[PDB]
Amino acid sequence: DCHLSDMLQQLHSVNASKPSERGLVRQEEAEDPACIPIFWVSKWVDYSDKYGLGYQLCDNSVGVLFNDSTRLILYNDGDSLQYIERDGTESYLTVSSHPNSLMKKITLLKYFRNYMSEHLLKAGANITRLPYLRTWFRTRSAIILHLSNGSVQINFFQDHTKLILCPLMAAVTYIDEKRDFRTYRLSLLEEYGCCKELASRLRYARTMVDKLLSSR
Ligand SMILES: O=C(Nc1cccc(CC(C(=O)O)C(=O)O)c1)c1ccc(C(=O)c2cccc(I)c2)s1
Repeated sequence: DCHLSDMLQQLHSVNASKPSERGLVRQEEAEDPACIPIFWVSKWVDYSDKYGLGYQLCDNSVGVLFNDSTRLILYNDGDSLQYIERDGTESYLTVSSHPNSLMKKITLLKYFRNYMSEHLLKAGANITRLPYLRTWFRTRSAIILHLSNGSVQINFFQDHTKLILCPLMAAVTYIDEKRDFRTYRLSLLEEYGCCKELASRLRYARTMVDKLLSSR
């Protein structure tokens, strides 16, 4: 159990309040820079049909969630490896030590690494323990990223709008079409309201988070 239970409480409360239909809306008053996320997914590559999912964190680290449900992570120095089993047990390595065991998986990771650097661009670049990708799925409209620190990210394909939900600080960071990185306290959104756009994706978020809960 990550903090999805209670992520759901935060969203149910925000949506039940209907921040879209509100007399005077001052979305700006709902912002709070003390809730700015440290980690989010900046790039991702779906290759589940074969290997699994590769992604890049905003800290320039790269991970891969394989079809066997193990995760390999390369740190920002390009040498340190962290490996997480199904069981969630961790162990640490370096590429340079050339471990026989992970040779096949290290190689696949490096492949994702290169693709991402060559063909993909940094989502939320302008902005100032390392988690892993616990689980993920995509709809026809979005891809849903569940990190091990409890945060859940939703990326909407059509217009490149992203949500980062942070259960701990009870927060949400919304990246709009103009690529503006605005962070809000979910509770303050109830009070001050928000625009129809954001209020609809918070709804979608809840449906998605609920979908994460019934698929453990
Ligand atoms: O570098 C590789 N492909 C590549 C190398 C040189 C030139 C091209 C042609 C190139 C192109 O047509 O622009 C492309 O398809 O990327 C392919 C690959 C590196 C990894 C590949 C994998 O087998 C791999 C395995 C797991 C995940 C991923 I992304 C890729 S192939």
